[PDB]
Amino acid sequence: EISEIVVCRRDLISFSFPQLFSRLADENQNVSEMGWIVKIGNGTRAHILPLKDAIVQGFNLLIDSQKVTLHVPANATGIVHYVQESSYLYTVQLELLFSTTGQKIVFSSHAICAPDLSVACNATHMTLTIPEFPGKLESVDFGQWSIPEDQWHANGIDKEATNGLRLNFRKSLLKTKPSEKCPFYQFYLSSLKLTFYFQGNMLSTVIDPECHCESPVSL
Amino acid sequence: SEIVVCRRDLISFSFPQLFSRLADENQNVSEMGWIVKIGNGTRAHILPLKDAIVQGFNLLIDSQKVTLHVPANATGIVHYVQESSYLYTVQLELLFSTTGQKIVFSSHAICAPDLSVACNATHMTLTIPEFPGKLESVDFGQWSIPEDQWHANGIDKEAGLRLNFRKSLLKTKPSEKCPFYQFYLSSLKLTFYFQGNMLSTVIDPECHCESPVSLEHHH
Ligand SMILES: *[C@@H]1O[C@H](CO)[C@@H](O[C@@H]2O[C@H](CO)[C@@H](O[C@@H]3O[C@H](CO[C@H]4O[C@H](CO[C@H]5O[C@H](CO)[C@@H](O)[C@H](O)[C@@H]5O)[C@@H](O)[C@H](O[C@H]5O[C@H](CO)[C@@H](O)[C@H](O)[C@@H]5O)[C@@H]4O)[C@@H](O)[C@H](O)[C@@H]3O)[C@H](O)[C@H]2NC(C)=O)[C@H](O)[C@H]1NC(C)=O
Ligand SMILES: *[C@@H]1O[C@H](CO)[C@@H](O[C@@H]2O[C@H](CO)[C@@H](O)[C@H](O)[C@H]2NC(C)=O)[C@H](O)[C@H]1NC(C)=O
Ligand SMILES: *[C@@H]1O[C@H](CO)[C@@H](O)[C@H](O)[C@H]1NC(C)=O
Ligand SMILES: *[C@@H]1O[C@H](CO)[C@@H](O)[C@H](O)[C@H]1NC(C)=O
Ligand SMILES: *[C@@H]1O[C@H](CO)[C@@H](O)[C@H](O)[C@H]1NC(C)=O
Ligand SMILES: *[C@@H]1O[C@H](CO)[C@@H](O)[C@H](O)[C@H]1NC(C)=O
Ligand SMILES: *[C@@H]1O[C@H](CO)[C@@H](O)[C@H](O)[C@H]1NC(C)=O
Repeated sequence: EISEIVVCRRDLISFSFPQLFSRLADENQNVSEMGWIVKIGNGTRAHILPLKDAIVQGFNLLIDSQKVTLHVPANATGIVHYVQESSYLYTVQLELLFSTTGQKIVFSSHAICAPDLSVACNATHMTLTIPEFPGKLESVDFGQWSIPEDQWHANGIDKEATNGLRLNFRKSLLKTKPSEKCPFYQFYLSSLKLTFYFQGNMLSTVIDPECHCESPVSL
Repeated sequence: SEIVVCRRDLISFSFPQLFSRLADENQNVSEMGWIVKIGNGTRAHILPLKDAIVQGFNLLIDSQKVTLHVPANATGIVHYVQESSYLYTVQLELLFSTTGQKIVFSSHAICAPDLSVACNATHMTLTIPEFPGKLESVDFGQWSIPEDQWHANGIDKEAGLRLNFRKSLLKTKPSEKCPFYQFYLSSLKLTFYFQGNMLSTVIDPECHCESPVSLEHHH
């Protein structure tokens, strides 16, 4: 269903599009008679940049025969930010345009990044808080298969809407790892995929939530 | 770069694939995913290719070229009739789309195949209906004669719009249509400052056929 690869990173979101019908080369930028434009956001909230200015801001465009990759700084204007109860998620609606005389090629993708979700843990459960945003959670995938809502409870997943969206996981589902940051171990999940009904489509985010200590150690 | 061919009942747009290879052998292409738009802004009439084909549009493609035939009765064409002279414009956007990628071919044609053409002893005279185009250049072949040189080169403007050409600028030929000879021009390009842009029409204006004198024969 999805062909581009979206990766949320610390300071950066990477979009990689395959060249299904385009024949663009790395040379075809910063050259006469052709131009790249980066748009982030929707409608009047959409922020438009010529590639030159975007490069100055820390964007990077990479092209080879197989794919077109755009690295987007997480503070790019047009990103929509959702903070609630110290939990943080943001969305990136990208349109990347190559234009020549009488022709345009447009790569489109809408990313959900949620590295700073608030994660609380007690004796029996891990609890994620997901800020309210246009996405409605419809599936949770630990790796093997995509668990729909009507099967969450049986598989140890419990949703609570008393405030915002709290997603609970039985401690039995959690992995353990040693840690020197939250001494001397912490529970966590690896490559948890959350899928949302987001503005009429299915869109996922991948996260590695870990329980947090009140005061962690760091030098 | 695109080729626009205006006929009475049909306008042909042929686009090169300079930076794409859409419809190459490793791809399967269908009428699905194609959209035809004719007109500007909210006057643009949008058809899926399936419906446009019903109406008499025709799309033919290979990896090197994309050709769209647009019926002259297409919804969205702007029609200009004045003083028995007829000119019309076709603002085309042709889109091929996948879920995350699209290519858009754009061209704005000015067609005047049925422009009214009158000729007398000394001049050919074209009548151009009033429309958003301001005539700025006339190109017979080699170079684009701007307004400030028209009079010197035998071109005189008269006011919707009458454009006079001294007969010295005209070619002559016999034809099965005009067995003696006729004055004419081939691939005359008129260039207009059109809504902040440059737009041209190419036309083949012809005088009525010349009349030969009777020859007496055997008696
Ligand atoms: C076939 O059709 C022709 C047009 O459809 C028609 O030509 C017109 O005929 C009338 C009546 O005979 C003439 O009327 C006379 O006009 C002059 C005006 O002087 C000049 O006008 C034009 C262009 O003027 C341009 O001037 C500035 C720069 O100076 C430009 O920016 C701008 O383009 C203006 O339009 C010019 O062509 C004239 O040319 C002269 O020289 C030739 C040489 O043989 C002559 O043939 C021509 O008749 C004229 O003498 C001239 O420089 C005015 O002073 C008079 O009092 C009179 O009113 C039009 O000028 C003439 N127009 C053109 C473009 O030729 C033909 O008459 C018609 N033929 C028949 C048989 O019906
Ligand atoms: C650990 O936290 C979870 C959720 O954050 C608590 O689970 C809920 O507890 C309330 C009562 O406090 C019940 O009404 C809900 O049905 C529980 N939901 C789930 C999914 O278990 C749990 O009680 C907390 N445990 C402790 C010891 O505080
Ligand atoms: C996005 O912008 C378009 C205008 O380009 C508007 O019609 C649409 O309602 C916007 N979507 C949202 C969710 O605001
Ligand atoms: C935005 O992020 C870039 C790196 O992605 C960084 O260099 C820059 O200082 C940041 N600007 C602000 C205002 O945070
Ligand atoms: C086109 O579709 C056919 C099925 O009708 C499939 O067998 C073939 O592999 C496709 N061609 C290419 C080049 O992918
Ligand atoms: C063409 O449409 C755009 C909106 O797509 C509008 O802003 C503009 O005014 C229109 N131009 C003309 C000449 O009507
Ligand atoms: C429009 O013109 C095309 C030919 O260019 C023809 O096939 C079609 O029937 C015409 N439509 C109408 C409504 O006359």
